[PDB]
Amino acid sequence: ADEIGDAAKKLGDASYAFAKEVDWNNGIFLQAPGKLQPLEALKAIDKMIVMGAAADPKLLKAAAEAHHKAIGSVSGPNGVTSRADWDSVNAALGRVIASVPENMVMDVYDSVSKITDPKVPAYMKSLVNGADAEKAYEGFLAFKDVVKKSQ
Amino acid sequence: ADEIGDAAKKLGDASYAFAKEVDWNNGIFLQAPGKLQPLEALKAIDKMIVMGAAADPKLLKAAAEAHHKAIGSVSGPNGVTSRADWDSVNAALGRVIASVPENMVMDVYDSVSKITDPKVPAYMKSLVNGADAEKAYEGFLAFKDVVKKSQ
Ligand SMILES: CCCCCCCCCCCCCCCCCC(=O)OC[C@H](CO[C@@H]1O[C@H](CO[C@H]2O[C@H](CO)[C@H](O)[C@H](O)[C@H]2O)[C@H](O)[C@H](O)[C@H]1O)OC(=O)CCCCCCCCCCCCCCCCC
Ligand SMILES: CCCCCCCCCCCCCCCCCC(=O)OC[C@H](CO[C@@H]1O[C@H](CO[C@H]2O[C@H](CO)[C@H](O)[C@H](O)[C@H]2O)[C@H](O)[C@H](O)[C@H]1O)OC(=O)CCCCCCCCCCCCCCCCC
Ligand code: CL7
Ligand code: CL7
Ligand SMILES: CC(=O)O[C@H]1CC(C)(C)C(=C=C/C(C)=C/C=C/C=C/C=C(C)/C=C2C=C(/C=C/[C@@]34O[C@]3(C)C[C@@H](O)CC4(C)C)C(=O)O/2)[C@](C)(O)C1
Ligand SMILES: CC(=O)O[C@H]1CC(C)(C)C(=C=C/C(C)=C/C=C/C=C/C=C(C)/C=C2C=C(/C=C/[C@@]34O[C@]3(C)C[C@@H](O)CC4(C)C)C(=O)O/2)[C@](C)(O)C1
Ligand SMILES: CC(=O)O[C@H]1CC(C)(C)C(=C=C/C(C)=C/C=C/C=C/C=C(C)/C=C2C=C(/C=C/[C@@]34O[C@]3(C)C[C@@H](O)CC4(C)C)C(=O)O/2)[C@](C)(O)C1
Ligand SMILES: CC(=O)O[C@H]1CC(C)(C)C(=C=C/C(C)=C/C=C/C=C/C=C(C)/C=C2C=C(/C=C/[C@@]34O[C@]3(C)C[C@@H](O)CC4(C)C)C(=O)O/2)[C@](C)(O)C1
Ligand SMILES: CC(=O)O[C@H]1CC(C)(C)C(=C=C/C(C)=C/C=C/C=C/C=C(C)/C=C2C=C(/C=C/[C@@]34O[C@]3(C)C[C@@H](O)CC4(C)C)C(=O)O/2)[C@](C)(O)C1
Ligand SMILES: CC(=O)O[C@H]1CC(C)(C)C(=C=C/C(C)=C/C=C/C=C/C=C(C)/C=C2C=C(/C=C/[C@@]34O[C@]3(C)C[C@@H](O)CC4(C)C)C(=O)O/2)[C@](C)(O)C1
Ligand SMILES: CC(=O)O[C@H]1CC(C)(C)C(=C=C/C(C)=C/C=C/C=C/C=C(C)/C=C2C=C(/C=C/[C@@]34O[C@]3(C)C[C@@H](O)CC4(C)C)C(=O)O/2)[C@](C)(O)C1
Ligand SMILES: CC(=O)O[C@H]1CC(C)(C)C(=C=C/C(C)=C/C=C/C=C/C=C(C)/C=C2C=C(/C=C/[C@@]34O[C@]3(C)C[C@@H](O)CC4(C)C)C(=O)O/2)[C@](C)(O)C1
Ligand SMILES: [Cl-]
Ligand SMILES: [Cl-]
Ligand SMILES: [Cl-]
Ligand SMILES: [Cl-]
Ligand SMILES: [Cl-]
Ligand SMILES: [Cl-]
Ligand code: NA
Ligand code: NA
Ligand code: NA
Ligand code: NA
Repeated sequence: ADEIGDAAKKLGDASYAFAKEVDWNNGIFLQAPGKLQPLEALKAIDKMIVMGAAADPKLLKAAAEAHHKAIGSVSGPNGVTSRADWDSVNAALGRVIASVPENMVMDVYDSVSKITDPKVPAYMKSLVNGADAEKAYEGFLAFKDVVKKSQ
Repeated sequence: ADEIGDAAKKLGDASYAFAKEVDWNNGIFLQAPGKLQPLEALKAIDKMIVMGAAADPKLLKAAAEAHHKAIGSVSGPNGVTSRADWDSVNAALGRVIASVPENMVMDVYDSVSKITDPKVPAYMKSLVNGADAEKAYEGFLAFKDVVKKSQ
């Protein structure tokens, strides 16, 4: 057990209503988030590959295993995993993020932002309960503060 | 040095002409290979996640690093990496494949086949020199025999 695990449980209280509202079977998530821009996108994927190579390999393995278990508990019409497996996934991903230098995490976020159309966040929020999305985001801000303190 | 490395060099002789002919900047590769089928596709990604969790973590790390180096040597109008980095990537991926039970590799191939339209291979081959694609595939068959002997 660890502090990220405890934090993931609070994050799940704040964000699982939102995860139940996303239609994870929507084909939109295959599309580029805006205009396809292969050279910029490759720049972003390069930042994620650098980060994956820096991350703790045991924690990457645990995060993959958490996703395989989460796929097993998908139910209902939106393809949402169980509450427990949602928390499991979030904690495992928090641990990975805490295992790499903060610059490498920020380089991913900045490089993905560069290819994401400014309309995309509002479009996604429009598909769910806006108050539940805001609740989930405030959850995330609290969770990443625990992540940074392990990092 | 190892036998997969030696095998990757022979594979590169057989397949680098083909890699130079693919337009790696074509946006088609973002599309589903046929009809979008999220539940079947999730089944396939589950097989790949199970395989990623089983793979040797040091060899996964080395394979990520090889891709970051390959991104750095992309040149020309098709986005092809250097000959050296092509071989590097292939060897590193061969090592990963050799680190997991053969059933897990076959489960990925069968699960991806299920979502791939039968026209897709011929469409992709039509974009390159067909003789060079055949040369690359015969290269692959030889390479996977060395991979299986390390597995
Ligand atoms: C064939 C190959 C296949 C490979 C495919 C790879 C896929 C690549 C691309 C897909 C990802 C992008 C799509 C969704 C965007 C979701 C993020 C978002 O909606 O974000 C919404 C935010 C909204 O802006 C925020 O809005 C906030 C609003 O807060 C205010 O209001 C709040 C409301 O509750 C709170 O009260 C809060 O306290 C208060 O201050 C603040 O102003 C913040 O400063 C501001 O950042 O936009 C921002 O962050 C702007 C930056 C957007 C970055 C977008 C993505 C996130 C970055 C890394 C993701 C990792 C990699 C993704 C790839 C796959 C992973 C494996
Ligand atoms: C937002 C989330 C983002 C996530 C996205 C994830 C992406 C997922 C899907 C994309 C991948 C599919 C697209 C391309 C298909 C390419 C494979 C192919 O063209 O294959 C062409 C072959 C042609 O058939 C073969 O054709 C051969 C022809 O050989 C003959 O002719 C030859 C000619 O030289 C030789 O002479 C040879 O000796 C002689 O026997 C034989 O008949 C073989 O038995 C027969 O299998 O088709 C076959 O294999 C049929 C099976 C097709 C399987 C397709 C893919 C390969 C499977 C695993 C790939 C790994 C995962 C991909 C995902 C990403 C990876 C990280
Ligand atoms: C272990 C390796 C791994 C696997 C096997 C895997 N992922 Mg992830 N993965 C996703 C889907 C996915 C699917 C369908 C799936 C199927 O198996 C997987 N993944 C699997 C997307 C939802 C998502 C990429 C697209 C994306 O960012 O969509 C927004 C993210 C969502 C809805 C997840 C929940 C996030 C918060 C807890 C709650 C919501 C807050 C807010 C309202 C919206 C986000 C704001 C943002 C600024 C924080 C994703 C991530 C991400 C990561 C990372 C590191 C991973 N992954 C890793 C993996 C993000 O940072 C990254 C991430 O969330 O960045 C914030
Ligand atoms: C280390 C983790 C990793 C990273 C960071 C990564 N890949 Mg891969 N990755 C690809 C692109 C890619 C890009 C653009 C890219 C950007 O950075 C990356 N990847 C990055 C696609 C070309 C490809 C998935 C789509 C796909 O299969 O397209 C066909 C494959 C090609 C052209 C690669 C060359 C293959 C042969 C040596 C030569 C050609 C023979 C024949 C004419 C056609 C294929 C026949 C097939 C039955 C063998 C891919 C693979 C694959 C794997 C695996 C394990 C990986 N990856 C792994 C990664 C396939 O098995 C898998 C694979 O090749 O299966 C055969
Ligand atoms: C081999 C293998 O298994 O790989 C695995 C690799 C990983 C990394 C482990 C993995 C993973 C995670 C991944 C990739 C996550 C990707 C998330 C992508 C989210 C994409 C989104 C939000 C895309 C869009 C596109 C939109 C388009 C919006 C608009 O165009 C629209 C409508 C109309 C315009 O007028 C205006 C517009 C509003 C602009 C939008 O609003 O959003 C996974 C899945 O496990 C597969
Ligand atoms: C060895 C191997 O196999 O590796 C494989 C391993 C994987 C995992 C499969 C793999 C992969 C994928 C990877 C690495 C994905 C990386 C995800 C990074 C996500 C980063 C995020 C979300 C970062 C941020 C930063 C943010 C900052 C927000 C704020 O600053 C803002 C704006 C304004 C401030 O006022 C407040 C603030 C709130 C501070 C935020 O909001 O989010 C890959 C590439 O395949 C390689
Ligand atoms: C088709 C289908 O059905 O798919 C099904 C597939 C599944 C898997 C079964 C499934 C599921 C679950 C999924 C997708 C869950 C996704 C969870 C994503 C979690 C992401 C996390 C936590 C990312 C981060 C990034 C962080 C960054 C933190 C920092 O940068 C920040 C901010 C500020 C810096 O100063 C300090 C910092 C610390 C560096 C962090 O702290 O955390 C579902 C829903 O059922 C759909
Ligand atoms: C070859 C093939 O077939 O592969 C298949 C493989 C899969 C895995 C099966 C597959 C899949 C599924 C995938 C990747 C699912 C990914 C889902 C990502 C969902 C992202 C969402 C919801 C994003 C947001 C962003 C939001 C932002 C909200 C706010 O910022 C806004 C506006 C303003 C403020 O208020 C604050 C805020 C509240 C922060 C929101 O509210 O939501 C797919 C697509 O089928 C293809
Ligand atoms: C977060 C992050 O960084 O994730 C990283 C995760 C990884 C795994 C590390 C990673 C990787 C590798 C990946 C995903 C490889 C994916 C390869 C996909 C290949 C897709 C192909 C061939 C798609 C098509 C679609 C076609 C459509 C064809 C047709 O419709 C057409 C025209 C007309 C119809 O009449 C008939 C038709 C002919 C049917 C086609 O012919 O082919 C990467 C890139 O590093 C990103
Ligand atoms: C911990 C962590 O981060 O994990 C992350 C790690 C990664 C790597 C990023 C990641 C990923 C992606 C993964 C696992 C991808 C897996 C790729 C598997 C590829 C398998 C292939 C091509 C298999 C085959 C089998 C074939 C058989 C062909 C033949 O039998 C045929 C027909 C007929 C016979 O007569 C002759 C024959 C020739 C014998 C073939 O031709 O090809 C993921 C999911 O994100 C998790
Ligand atoms: C947008 C852009 O510019 O992107 C740029 C991105 C890069 C990275 C810089 C770049 C590049 C290079 C790339 C993509 C290289 C891709 C290489 C893929 C190699 C895949 C390999 C080896 C897969 C396998 C699968 C195997 C399976 C073997 C078996 O199952 C088989 C058969 C039969 C079983 O009985 C026994 C077995 C042993 C189990 C194997 O043995 O090997 C490029 C080109 O520049 C494009
Ligand atoms: C959000 C965002 O923007 O992400 C971006 C991220 C990236 C990485 C920048 C990105 C990218 C690039 C990607 C994934 C590139 C993937 C390329 C895959 C290429 C696959 C090819 C060539 C496949 C084949 C199959 C063939 C088959 C030929 C044969 O079987 C045939 C018919 C018959 C026999 O003769 C034998 C044979 C000879 C075997 C062939 O000949 O070729 C992209 C798309 O821009 C999106
Ligand atoms: Cl506890
Ligand atoms: Cl571009
Ligand atoms: Cl470790
Ligand atoms: Cl040697
Ligand atoms: Cl479906
Ligand atoms: Cl090891
Ligand atoms: Na460790
Ligand atoms: Na479960
Ligand atoms: Na090892
Ligand atoms: Na190089």
